[PDB]
Amino acid sequence: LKWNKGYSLPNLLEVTDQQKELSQWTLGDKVKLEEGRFVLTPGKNTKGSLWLKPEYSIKDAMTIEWTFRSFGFRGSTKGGLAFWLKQGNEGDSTELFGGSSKKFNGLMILLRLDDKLGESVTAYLNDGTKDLDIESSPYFASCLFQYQDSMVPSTLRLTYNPLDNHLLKLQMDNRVCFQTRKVKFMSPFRIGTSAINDASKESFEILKMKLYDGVI
Repeated sequence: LKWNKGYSLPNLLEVTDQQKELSQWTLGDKVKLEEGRFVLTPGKNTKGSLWLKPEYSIKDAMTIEWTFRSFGFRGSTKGGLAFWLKQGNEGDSTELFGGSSKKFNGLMILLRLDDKLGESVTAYLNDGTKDLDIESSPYFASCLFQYQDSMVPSTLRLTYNPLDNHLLKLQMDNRVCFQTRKVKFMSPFRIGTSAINDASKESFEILKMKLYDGVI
């Protein structure tokens, strides 16, 4: 019924000791906690990431909820915000939305201005044996979704139940974006988010993150 504190962000507003309360998280590149939320991309042409340090081992089912926003810029850009669920064998690199090597094993859910859909969520699967090329390489699922330049946060909710033959549901603001059974590897995996902006200074921000050891 309750969230796994070990694989969640603490209440960020209530954070008094950054070191202790975030000890399970790796802050990558330019990410900074400012006035109750993480700003992934606080400056012009910056990147930033939040990754859970411990790998997660699903028991029966799992729910991840990220609360995020993009503030300060509406217009054309190559920048975007990614949410990750990826198997091990690291070797760092941030070429893919401040978060990964073009070559990876797992799921990348991207909020960006897609050249053809516009503002959207697009979901990508890679198996570790290829270079994901955002233009060529296909997404397996998507929805149109307005995120640019809003103070009002959005919630991405990923539910996954291996016991229901790997049903994965992605909701945005409690509205279904997609459901699928094509994502199956979830063995332990790493959970995180990353973003990159450009000179227009889009501010990609994380306000909350909870993992639950079940479907809600």
